[PDB]
Amino acid sequence: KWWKEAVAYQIYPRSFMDSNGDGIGDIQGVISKLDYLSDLGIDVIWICPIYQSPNDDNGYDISDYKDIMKDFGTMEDFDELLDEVHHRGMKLIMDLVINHTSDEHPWFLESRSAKENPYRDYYIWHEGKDGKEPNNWESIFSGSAWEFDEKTKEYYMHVFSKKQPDLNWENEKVRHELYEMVNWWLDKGIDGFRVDAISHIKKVAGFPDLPNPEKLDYVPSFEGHMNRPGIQEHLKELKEKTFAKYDIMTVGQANGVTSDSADEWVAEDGGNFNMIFQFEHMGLWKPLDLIELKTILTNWQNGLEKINGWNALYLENHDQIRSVNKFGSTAYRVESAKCLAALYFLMKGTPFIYQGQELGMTNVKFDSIDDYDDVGMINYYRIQREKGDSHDEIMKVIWETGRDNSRTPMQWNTEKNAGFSTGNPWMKVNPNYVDINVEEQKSDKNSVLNFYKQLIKIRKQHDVLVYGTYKLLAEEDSAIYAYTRTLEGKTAVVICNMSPNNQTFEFPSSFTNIEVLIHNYPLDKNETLEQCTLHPYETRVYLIS
Ligand SMILES: OC[C@H]1O[C@H](O[C@H]2[C@H](O)[C@@H](O)[C@@H](O[C@H]3[C@H](O)[C@@H](O)[C@@H](O[C@H]4[C@H](O)[C@@H](O)[C@@H](O)O[C@@H]4CO)O[C@@H]3CO)O[C@@H]2CO)[C@H](O)[C@@H](O)[C@@H]1O
Ligand SMILES: [Ca+2]
Ligand SMILES: [Ca+2]
Ligand SMILES: [Ca+2]
Repeated sequence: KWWKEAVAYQIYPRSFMDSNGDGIGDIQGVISKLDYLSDLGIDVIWICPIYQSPNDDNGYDISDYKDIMKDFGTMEDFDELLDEVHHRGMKLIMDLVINHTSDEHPWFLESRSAKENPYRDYYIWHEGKDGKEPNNWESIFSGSAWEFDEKTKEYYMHVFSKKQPDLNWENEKVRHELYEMVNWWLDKGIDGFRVDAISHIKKVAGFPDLPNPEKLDYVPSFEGHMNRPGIQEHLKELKEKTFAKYDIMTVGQANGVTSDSADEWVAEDGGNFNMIFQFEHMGLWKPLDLIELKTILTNWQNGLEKINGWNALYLENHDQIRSVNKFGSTAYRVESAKCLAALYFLMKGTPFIYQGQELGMTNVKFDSIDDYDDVGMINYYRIQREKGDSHDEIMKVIWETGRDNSRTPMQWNTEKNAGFSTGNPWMKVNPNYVDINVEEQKSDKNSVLNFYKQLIKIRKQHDVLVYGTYKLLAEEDSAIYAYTRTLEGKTAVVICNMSPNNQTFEFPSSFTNIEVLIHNYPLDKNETLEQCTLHPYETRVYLIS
């Protein structure tokens, strides 16, 4: 329940704050900015992986689950971070990455050392077929999902990068070691987990070839490992052996789950997580099809209400482009950032703010593939360029869809590197930091940052915005996304002009009192309540008694 009322903030530590001048964010950097997060009103901090890692996938390739990444500091630094977070009235959830390890993890170093050894079946090994890979599956990061090991003459599976071999969840030995490791972290007093790639742990037994109608070199392989039948047996055991023993919050990153199939994931009785990140609204690749977005988010609002589930509300993370670009407008950056904020944040669920979302940070356009880092897009570039795609064609995909857009340094001020670092940042700062930065937004009462501050405040002050039932209004309006939250004798009306144009809208009205809780445009003195004349990306929230 505390997690129902929480507002969460997601830190990408490599890009949050560099405290010692090597261009890489670190834990002491996070500590130095906890005032910022406390003042914002954040309740829960989710920090991306901070464990020992070769950083082939920036922390998601872990070589020691119980040791801190050298780039980020030491276990003392972590203990200090957790102690400071907890003394400032906040909680911290860690990133739990147990679909795969680094290929430099001691388990894998042993697993690959000999065809027979005690760790061989900790991972997924198979001999080739027809002198090629065991099957035609493609890695999510492009290329084959199998990597050949010359020494033992077999392939190992990697859904993600070649340096992220998948763990074998069919091996009871593996599961036992993972549960011990999870509880070791929970025994330290962390407040839960965001659970990485968790819908990928069940592979179709025997790893059969997938249909290949377009005769590709490798076949996108989601039907072989994403949310496959049999996964719930493993997730139920994970919950029983770890999470259920502690008063924590869990949010599973669960691609491949739909609003109709969310029951076993988040239902109040028997769900294996408190909430999940679902992906149905994040793949609508021009004028946004607003009504399609209404349909998806409404499906999840209504769907989880019926099974007493809880939604995780978000538009940004370290795997997506920036939401102004994805859902708003760079022609109305500040206005659409605030409009999007009210839109997603005030639905029923637990809202997550990704670092820089509260500033209206936007996508970046670097010309050189060497300026980027994302293993997925570097791989994509190589494979597609050999296939004849031009540099411009590939950079368009990277610019418009690549997750590096969300990994540029946090923009603190207008000093060198936006104040993120005294050194040369591991990823270049967006040049628009001269216009978009924390320092400037603190002093502007109409900044995106202070709009998020107000959103957090009104959600905390009005129970209807936490527990109120959601209802979509004006479904057929292709520009206005409007909805209500209803609880006892209070109704909140959220009105978002999700368009770059002025629009008219009849107030969807039965009240003894009306109060405007938040608005991103000055109120027009002559304007009547009944006939809204909304500016581009104007949002208003009314509270009705
Ligand atoms: O630790 C390895 C990585 O794991 C985590 O991210 C993973 C997800 O768990 C995977 O499910 C997957 O998600 C991708 C997906 O591959 C890609 O197709 C795209 O998904 C679209 C989807 O196709 C579309 O139908 C709609 O639902 O929108 C989706 C989102 O746009 O994007 C997904 C998210 O990137 O791969 C990712 C890694 O890319 C972890 O968080 C990663 O940081 C980590 O590398
Ligand atoms: Ca550093
Ligand atoms: Ca089994
Ligand atoms: Ca007006």
